[PDB]
Amino acid sequence: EDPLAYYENHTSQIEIVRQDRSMEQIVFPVPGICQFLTEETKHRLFTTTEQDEQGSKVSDFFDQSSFLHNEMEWQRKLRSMPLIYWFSRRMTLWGSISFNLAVFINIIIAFFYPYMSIRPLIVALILRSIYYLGIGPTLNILGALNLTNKIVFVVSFVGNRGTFIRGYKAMVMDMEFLYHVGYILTSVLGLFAHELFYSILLFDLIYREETLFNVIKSVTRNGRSILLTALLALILVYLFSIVGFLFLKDDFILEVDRLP
Amino acid sequence: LMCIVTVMNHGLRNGGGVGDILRKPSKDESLFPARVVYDLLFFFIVIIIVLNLIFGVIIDTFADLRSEKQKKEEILKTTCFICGLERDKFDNKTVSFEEHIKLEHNMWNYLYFIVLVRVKNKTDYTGPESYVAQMIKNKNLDWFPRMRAMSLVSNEGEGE
Amino acid sequence: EETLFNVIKSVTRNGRSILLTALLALILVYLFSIVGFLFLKDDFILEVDRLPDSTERACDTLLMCIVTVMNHGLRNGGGVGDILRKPSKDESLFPARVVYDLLFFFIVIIIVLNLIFGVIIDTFADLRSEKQKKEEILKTTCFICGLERDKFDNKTVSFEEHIKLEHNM
Amino acid sequence: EETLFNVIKSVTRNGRSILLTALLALILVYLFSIVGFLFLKDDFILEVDRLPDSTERACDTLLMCIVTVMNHGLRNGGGVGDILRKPSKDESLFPARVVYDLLFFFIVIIIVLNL
Ligand SMILES: Nc1ncnc2c1ncn2[C@@H]1O[C@H](COP(=O)(O)OP(=O)(O)OP(=O)(O)O)[C@@H](O)[C@H]1O
Ligand SMILES: Nc1ncnc2c1ncn2[C@@H]1O[C@H](COP(=O)(O)OP(=O)(O)OP(=O)(O)O)[C@@H](O)[C@H]1O
Ligand SMILES: [Zn+2]
Ligand SMILES: [Zn+2]
Repeated sequence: EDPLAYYENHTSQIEIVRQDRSMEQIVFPVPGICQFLTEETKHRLFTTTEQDEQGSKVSDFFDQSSFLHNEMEWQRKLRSMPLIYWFSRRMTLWGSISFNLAVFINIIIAFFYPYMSIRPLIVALILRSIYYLGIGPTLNILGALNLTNKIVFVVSFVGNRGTFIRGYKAMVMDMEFLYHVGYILTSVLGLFAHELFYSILLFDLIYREETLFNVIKSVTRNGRSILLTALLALILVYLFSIVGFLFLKDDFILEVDRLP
Repeated sequence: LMCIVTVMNHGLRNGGGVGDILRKPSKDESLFPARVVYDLLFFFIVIIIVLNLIFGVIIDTFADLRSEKQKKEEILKTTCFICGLERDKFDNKTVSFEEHIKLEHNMWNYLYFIVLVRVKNKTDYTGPESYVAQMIKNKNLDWFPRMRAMSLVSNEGEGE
Repeated sequence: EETLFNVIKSVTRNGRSILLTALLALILVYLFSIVGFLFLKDDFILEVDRLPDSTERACDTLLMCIVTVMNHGLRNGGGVGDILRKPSKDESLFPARVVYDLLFFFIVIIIVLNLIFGVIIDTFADLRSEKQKKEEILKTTCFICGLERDKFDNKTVSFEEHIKLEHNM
Repeated sequence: EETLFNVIKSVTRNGRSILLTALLALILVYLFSIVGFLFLKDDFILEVDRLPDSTERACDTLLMCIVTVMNHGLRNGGGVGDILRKPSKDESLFPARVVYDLLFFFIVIIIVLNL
């Protein structure tokens, strides 16, 4: 390529303040490893970082330097293996396929249970399979496909995120991994035990859409206040019940429909 | 126990409160005023002032979340990540805020320099590299610029 | 619990407004009762279950008509119109009944009772804003000299040291 | 009228959030319908006026149970509990019915529709 372009790409400049309170500009060559940083991690760090008591975000950025370095090390190692890199690159595709499959199986279950572009094409294929194979076999193939899709998604997730780099305790602690293993457990359990269990997978919608999660957060940040208010309502109901029972007991008459 | 269960279930769910389920009173009854007061008090306390406090909290949380989000995005898109300077200070100057956050104060360049210091051998350390390495070892974060930019102070050359 | 008390404070700081709004609702109910009693008195028919007839009239006197309207109109979602006898299309007073019911619903159930719940939300917002301002002042300025944290930036001594040794109240 | 358009804009700028909230309500209704159908299927009895019996069962199939729950539970102020048959005190499933009705009211009528 152009000789000046490569050297231009691998050069960076920064500004630092010395112990003498003077500012100095440092031009240095970018390390070869630094080229392997992921864009998703960059965006996550940029948005997630929060101001400290002094109002500067530098502290957290520095504290994350070691984790960032380890992540880039793992990214280079992953880039060494082509197959794993290809699997990791399609994390969004795997997740979208899994969610679409879950929606379709739930829809079919709701419509038929109990029984004896790309999206329209999948709809037509599902309809044809139902017409020929049947509702049962079609649900079976959809469940198996979802199972393999989710297992591949989990593998891609661990490879891309590299949460195992922190340690086994760290990966187990991560809530996302726990949610994903919950998903795989629910999928296998439904495929092998009962079809209705697929309904649980619909909760994945909350994870898929950010706006829905933000809406739910309104009734989650101050959940304690809501529970305490409910307890206050219960206490008032208890006092009202005492007052009624002591004085107005004959008026508490209800209608009941007795089954044969 | 059963009276409590009935009151809660059929009074919280019903719009009119517990009064609806109870038997309809008669005008020529001794307890009619008591029933009226009981029903009205229950409706005005447990259905209009208590259940409404469970929905007001949700609205308040919505407002708090919106305000927090707006403040966070404003800070993100107005100030600089590293030095914390504001966009207004850069107006009417040779260098704009866009250039400041792209080349002069690109935090990713700082991360690259930190990686270089960690990787580079101690024998090949330069002056600034050695100083930054010592500061990193000491854990001090003073070497990060804080509300100071060389471009802005460039106008101080005339004063000097 | 502090949070429960804070929640209750929403309906306590502006309690006077709530009581006055309730009085306004009572006045409107009183006027509606007068209008009904003067003109629509036969339609005020109620069902009663006598303990050991099943129908009675609850607008013979103004006091009872007011009581019935308030009790069975404020509690019911549809207003006073629900309790009254169902009118017939071939009736002279059908338009009057329609206007009466709709006006009562749109005045005393949608615009008055809603003003008793809007006050609570407004008080919640006021309390949140006041609390946020108080905590911000507490955690940003100095108790004694009242200086701000920003003035201490880019200096030898930080705000943390100022409020611990130099200006410890 | 400009003011009317401004008022309408309130339910248009964040329409996506409203639709997603409705979908969440639908999902919760679907789960509640599954729970009812699996366990409380006899209690799903509805009244019908036949044009020229007066009672019918509306939870024989999962699709119909979902339809009945959504239509007559979201519209009713008291939730799904109102439509279901009134339970008896001397019944084994009375606590289950109480918990079911209260949970539905406190989740899908007070916390979801309010969102
Ligand atoms: N200190 C900072 N303050 C504000 N925004 C910043 C700061 N550092 C980086 N950014 C922004 O974060 C993103 C990172 O910039 P970067 O140079 O990586 O962008 P890019 O266009 O993807 O890269 P490339 O240089 O390869 O074209 C850009 O939006 C940049 O404006
Ligand atoms: N003028 C002030 N402005 C702001 N905060 C203050 C001020 N004076 C005291 N404080 C804060 O009030 C608390 C009182 O400080 P104090 O020295 O008593 O803390 P301590 O750690 O419990 O004591 P000790 O010195 O025995 O460790 C601390 O949080 C201090 O930061
Ligand atoms: Zn800067
Ligand atoms: Zn001070």
